[PDB]
Amino acid sequence: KDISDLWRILGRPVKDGGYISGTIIKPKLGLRPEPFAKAAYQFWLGGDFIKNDEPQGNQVFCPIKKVLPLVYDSLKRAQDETGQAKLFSMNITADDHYEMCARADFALETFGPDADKVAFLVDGFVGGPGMVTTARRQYPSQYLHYHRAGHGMVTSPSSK
Amino acid sequence: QSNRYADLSLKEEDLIKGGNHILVAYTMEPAAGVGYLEAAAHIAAESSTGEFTKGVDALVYFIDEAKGIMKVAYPNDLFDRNVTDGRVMIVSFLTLCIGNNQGMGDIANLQMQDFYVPPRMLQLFDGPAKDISDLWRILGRPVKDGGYISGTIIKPKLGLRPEPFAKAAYQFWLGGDFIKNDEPQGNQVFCPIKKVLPLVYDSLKRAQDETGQAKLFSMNITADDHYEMCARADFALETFGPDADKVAFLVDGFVGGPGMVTTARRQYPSQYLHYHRAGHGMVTSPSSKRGYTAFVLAKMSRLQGASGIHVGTMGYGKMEGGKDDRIIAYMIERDSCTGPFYHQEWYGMKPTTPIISGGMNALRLPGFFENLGHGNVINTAGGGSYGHIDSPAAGAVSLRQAYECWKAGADPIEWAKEHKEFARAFESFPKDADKLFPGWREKLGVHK
Amino acid sequence: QSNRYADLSLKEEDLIKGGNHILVAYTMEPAAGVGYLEAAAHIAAESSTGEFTKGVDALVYFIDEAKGIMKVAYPNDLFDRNVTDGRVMIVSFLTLCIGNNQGMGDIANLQMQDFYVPPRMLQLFDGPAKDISDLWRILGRPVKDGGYISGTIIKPKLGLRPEPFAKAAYQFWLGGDFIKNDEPQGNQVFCPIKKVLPLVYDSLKRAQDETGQAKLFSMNITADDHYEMCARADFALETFGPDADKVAFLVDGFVGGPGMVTTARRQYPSQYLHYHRAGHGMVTSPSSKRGYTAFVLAKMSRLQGASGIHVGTMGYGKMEGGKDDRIIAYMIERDSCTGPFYHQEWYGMKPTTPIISGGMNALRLPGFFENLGHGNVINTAGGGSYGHIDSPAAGAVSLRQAYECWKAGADPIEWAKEHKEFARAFESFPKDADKLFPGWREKLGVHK
Ligand SMILES: [Mg+2]
Ligand SMILES: [Mg+2]
Ligand SMILES: [Mg+2]
Ligand SMILES: [Mg+2]
Ligand SMILES: [Mg+2]
Ligand SMILES: [Mg+2]
Repeated sequence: KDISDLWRILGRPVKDGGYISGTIIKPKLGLRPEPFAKAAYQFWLGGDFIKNDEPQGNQVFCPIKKVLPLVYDSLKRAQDETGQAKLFSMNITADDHYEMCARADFALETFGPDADKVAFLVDGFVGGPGMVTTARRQYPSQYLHYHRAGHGMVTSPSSK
Repeated sequence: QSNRYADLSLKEEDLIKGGNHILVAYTMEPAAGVGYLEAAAHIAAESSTGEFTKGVDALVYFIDEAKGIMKVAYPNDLFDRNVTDGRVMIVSFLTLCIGNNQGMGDIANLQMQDFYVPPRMLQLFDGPAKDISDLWRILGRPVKDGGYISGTIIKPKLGLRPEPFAKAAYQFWLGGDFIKNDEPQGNQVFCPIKKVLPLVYDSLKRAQDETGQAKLFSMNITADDHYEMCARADFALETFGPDADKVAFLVDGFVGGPGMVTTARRQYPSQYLHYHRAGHGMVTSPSSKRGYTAFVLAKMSRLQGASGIHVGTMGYGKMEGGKDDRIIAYMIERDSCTGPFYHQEWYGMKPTTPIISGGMNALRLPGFFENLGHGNVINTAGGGSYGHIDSPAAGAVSLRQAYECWKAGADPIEWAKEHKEFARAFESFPKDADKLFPGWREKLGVHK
Repeated sequence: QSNRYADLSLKEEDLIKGGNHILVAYTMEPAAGVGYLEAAAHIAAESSTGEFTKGVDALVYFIDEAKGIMKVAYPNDLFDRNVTDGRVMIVSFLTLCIGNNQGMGDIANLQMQDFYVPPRMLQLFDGPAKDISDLWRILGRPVKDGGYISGTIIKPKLGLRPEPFAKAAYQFWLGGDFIKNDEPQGNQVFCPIKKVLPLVYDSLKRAQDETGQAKLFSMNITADDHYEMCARADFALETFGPDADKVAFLVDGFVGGPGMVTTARRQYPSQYLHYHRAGHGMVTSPSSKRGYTAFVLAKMSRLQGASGIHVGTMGYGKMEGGKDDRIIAYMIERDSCTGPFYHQEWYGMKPTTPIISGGMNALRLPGFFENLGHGNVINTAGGGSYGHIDSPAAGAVSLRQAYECWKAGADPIEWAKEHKEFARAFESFPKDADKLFPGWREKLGVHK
């Protein structure tokens, strides 16, 4: 998958479809499910693309089973009111391959008729090639979002 | 029913611009004593809903009683969606648009000629994951307009034992690119998969090492049981090991159904998916007034995710086909094309390869290419290869030389004077040679 | 080709006794200028092998040019076998016997009318794992000749939201046994499976508790993706919990293909498998000379492992069907039966249920039962139920009373005098009442 697939969803030219506006919800960690979903709705009234912060997943103060259905409600509501398609990039990073697949499966099931609009975020540098390939090979039809958190430990200009 | 399920004043332009309907154009003849509109309206009802329900009613928006045409608008929400991933399914399209309406007592006949898929529905189909450019890449040819891929089926098509089958494969690959199983050959007791497939791989390696060119094999994994299909696929890829990317999966998609096509497409997306349409003639024949056409079948296959599909020889060989079938190729390979009734934008969906088979040879190809406008095809020529007087390999070469001839805009008779295999094809198919190139014997210095 | 692929001196009796061939009988018409035998022989070649190879050649053993009949013997070894478990596959039967031969240029038309399966091939087909006796058992009726199972489809067939759909189910189940999804209804956005199915189960429980009788539900699990089918099936069984054995799985087997049927059959053998033949008319229509007949389709479904399959109303309703279609029911339900061309022994293979749908009501049933010879059927009567003047439940009761009437050999007019629902069916379908039972108004004391 590539950006043209996102352009297509957004109703923009699949060639040179241009700028895709997005954000991370603030604060990046700590918001409860309802506050998080409300913020997502508010942004989507104007923007295209929302992604989890890199560490945001299934913390006890914001469980995936609670927040994700609320986020989808926000996506549906924003789509209905704006008449424009919206995109969500969910973090499925996890040590266990089957944990990744559990989050991915639940996400697609939750978003139902809009499941093609769910991108999968993977912390690929810190997570390693195993996690990237898990998303790529088990869910090739979902846009794969590589987050490079940690990379600076070797990619920094000061690094040799 | 006419009042509810028909609105002949709707503008097709608006229905298309709206993007809220799949449109379908049929040929239709009502039973004796049945009015044309009441028949069309009844079909629309039986093909949809039989106060909220009115919003998803299928609507007849056009009829031409004189020409026997009817067009129906199907609201997108009618079509089934996966609970797993929300994607639409072709079986739902078939069920609604060409299911029960094929058995209605007040309808003499009904056949789908064309359909329009709006942007959102298109976004929710799988589409192909591989295409001919992936094969060109392997073969070391341009990923854009890489051109003709020579191929064949081993002869006899069924009955060869493992060692004989593998030897024939080796011999062809010395000259050609592409070999495929015949549509019914799989794991018959006289040629078990576990025996023949490792031998076929040995032949592929030997041919690759000796020619210095990559080779391709399309294996039949068609089976009732999903897990049988996966068993064959897994074994094939393991067997071919470092060359496993060169294995295409052949599926008898018409008789096998959408279930089998999707099994290959979704479980092995990184393998070229070869749709074989064996059986299709039972509804696509020119004499048929039921089901759907070859064009409709091919367009559906692209949505299903076929990397390539058989489209016939377009009147330049045997079987039932004509020169106008080139539109079938255009619809599946182009990003923008106009069918018999609907213009279709594909919005970057990968192209499905037109696969040519059934009575072609080096002499017929120039005319075929001229009609089509290009040679970006896979041609599994059984007769064109084994029919060559010298060898199956020479036959494969003659086919490739025929493409190079046409591409260069050269004279076939003069091209033959500097290409032995091509020249020998004249003597291999003298009846075709006399028709297409009268006087060739004198010009090429061949016996009377 | 005639010399190799035809032996018209072979005795069919020997071919059957040998048990080494699947025999197939076709209607066939050759193209203009083509001899009948050369056409038949060519079909045999294209449908098989195209010194060892000769042993697996398909052979034309009979032709009748005047009647346009041909019969072919297919050696058993031609047919594909699972590497996983050695079983044969119906898709192989279709590929060989009705695949490429449907698109041959020298053949005007070709349709399968009947086929014979020898003992060993029969042993290697799945066959059904469940049948009507399993439903009779649940309903507390005799597992032998348990008789008529009343059913329906909810109306409208598509468009109802979850709560409305479930309420309609409850209302019908107060009088009837069996409800099924319409062939295209699944997980549309206006009636998601996760929403409606739990509500349907509540209705089933409520109806069971109030009537003290068990109820049955047939859910559509048709889908392109094998794992989507399994997702729907798993969710359905979990939802119905302690009543999960009462869930049948409906598969659109004709448009869906053998892959989908086998997914249900092999992954959920303990659930009654309901084969819906939507789309079949594109080849089975009386006007069709291609593909195969309804009889052939039904006989195949039994081998595939369908617990039941739609067979139509046999001329006692709408659509395309006739009284002679009762042979279709006989072939799938009996252990020993003679088709149009071949006698078949089933050697204890479970029977596939003839499922009746399309224009039946309480008044038409007595004639239908008389023609068939029994009422061991599932009847999903849409019109017969909702068409009842009182209620869908009353309609279901009237249908059951019609069977009890016929079974008792009673007079329908007199039977009505002691069965209110049945009597009210006369007023519900007055046009049928006038035809079938003239003078009923006077006898039943009904208004003019
Ligand atoms: Mg961040
Ligand atoms: Mg550096
Ligand atoms: Mg073939
Ligand atoms: Mg036609
Ligand atoms: Mg129906
Ligand atoms: Mg016929």
